[PDB]
Amino acid sequence: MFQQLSARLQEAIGRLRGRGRITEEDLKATLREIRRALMDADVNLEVTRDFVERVREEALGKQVLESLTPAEVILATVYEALKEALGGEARLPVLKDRNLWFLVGLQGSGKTTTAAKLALYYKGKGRRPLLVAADTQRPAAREQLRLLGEKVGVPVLEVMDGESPESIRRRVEEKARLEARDLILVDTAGRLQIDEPLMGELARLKEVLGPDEVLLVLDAMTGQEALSVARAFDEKVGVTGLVLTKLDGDARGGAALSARHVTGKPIYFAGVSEKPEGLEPFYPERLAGRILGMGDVASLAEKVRAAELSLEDFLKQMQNLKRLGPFSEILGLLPGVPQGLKVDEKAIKRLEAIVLSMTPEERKDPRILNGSRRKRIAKGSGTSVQEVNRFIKAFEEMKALMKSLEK
Repeated sequence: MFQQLSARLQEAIGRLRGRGRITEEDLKATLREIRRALMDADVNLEVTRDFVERVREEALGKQVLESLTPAEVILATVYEALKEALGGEARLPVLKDRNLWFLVGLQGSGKTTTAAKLALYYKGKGRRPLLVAADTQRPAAREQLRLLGEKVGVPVLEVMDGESPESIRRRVEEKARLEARDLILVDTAGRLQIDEPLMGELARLKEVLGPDEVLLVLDAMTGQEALSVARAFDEKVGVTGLVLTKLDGDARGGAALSARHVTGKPIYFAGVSEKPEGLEPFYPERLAGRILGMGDVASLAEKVRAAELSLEDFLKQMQNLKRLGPFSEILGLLPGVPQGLKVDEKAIKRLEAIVLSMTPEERKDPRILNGSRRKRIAKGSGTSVQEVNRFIKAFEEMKALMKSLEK
């Protein structure tokens, strides 16, 4: 699981194996080693920060510097550390006599699939699920859920072209009553970007339908970008939990390890394969062990492994720079004011958002951008037509510089 981070925590735990009692200066290195592993895995900072500190702390209190098997103490420690960062105990939305959940996320995060696989899971534990295809614009989207429901053996209510939230409220809560369905899984609409109109319609649908839980589905392969999307949706709809998919395709895990601290919401289910049974209830203890090598199962990749710019890129390089701390020394040459921290966390999020509301094609070539677009983008994101146009120019220029310095 998370091969990079996994391999590295192990090299570190391992080097202490068979050495006998170690010295403090040895433990001080093992801690650095771990800190590196997390920082290179994109694990958030106060998370990495706290991870290490919780280790050094729990370790000493376990008589590390005086134990005969120091290695097995770091292992027991790094384990509980991971457990914590991942939520501690396995949680699962609490059930009732009547349940109505919302399934929100971007298009291509496995939302529609999850709906079905989630319906299938609970059916297997008694509940009488009802799936609702709530995208009033895309008939093709609804049809996909329809067939997924036929396969898992669950009923499906398809809304209608242009149906109003109140009409749906009725139709839905009427069919679940008559047919005795205690778990309603509503697959909202999903697109490749965050756009105001829909995020507004979704907000309203919630207001009207009154969901008991709102599960946000995030593709783990998208790294940090997943944590920005979490922010977009809680900020505008209200998420009650997470579902991390394509979790077997993430090599870092920085997103999953930081999701709890950064978003505050828990992880309920996580996909660990593309098999239907692949969507299993998330357990921190399991993921913890696996990361450290216990009870893990090799993944398709883990097996194959044992045998010009882009706006997306630009944003990321800034993200990676901020993370490498301040460059006091490089700034020691230029008499420019110390602490070029005009780049405060909050100033990057404005950009992280600008990109999120941009069309996928517009990110490939911001040039195509016209005025009517920036207007749009600026609205969806929560910024000014200026910040947007500015941000873009900053890119265009860096693109040309980046390009020139090649020839």
